[PDB]
Amino acid sequence: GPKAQLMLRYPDGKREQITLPEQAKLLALVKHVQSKGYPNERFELLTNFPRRKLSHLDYDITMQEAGLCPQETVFVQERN
Repeated sequence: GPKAQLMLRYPDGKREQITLPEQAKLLALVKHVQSKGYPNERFELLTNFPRRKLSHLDYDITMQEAGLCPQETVFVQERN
């Protein structure tokens, strides 16, 4: 069925592609980025287009509830 095909763009220039089911919760993505060395307390996720600050959303909602598109580019940014 429907998926969130994600391009992750880390700020050192590393890139990673993952796919999550549309019913996966945002937390899954947050935790994945955390395991890659980018803890939520210091980093936040921003989608390119549409532009969304995912840290402004509750992590317990699903990709579909968050309104993500079938394909997204997610920038990992240091919080400000």
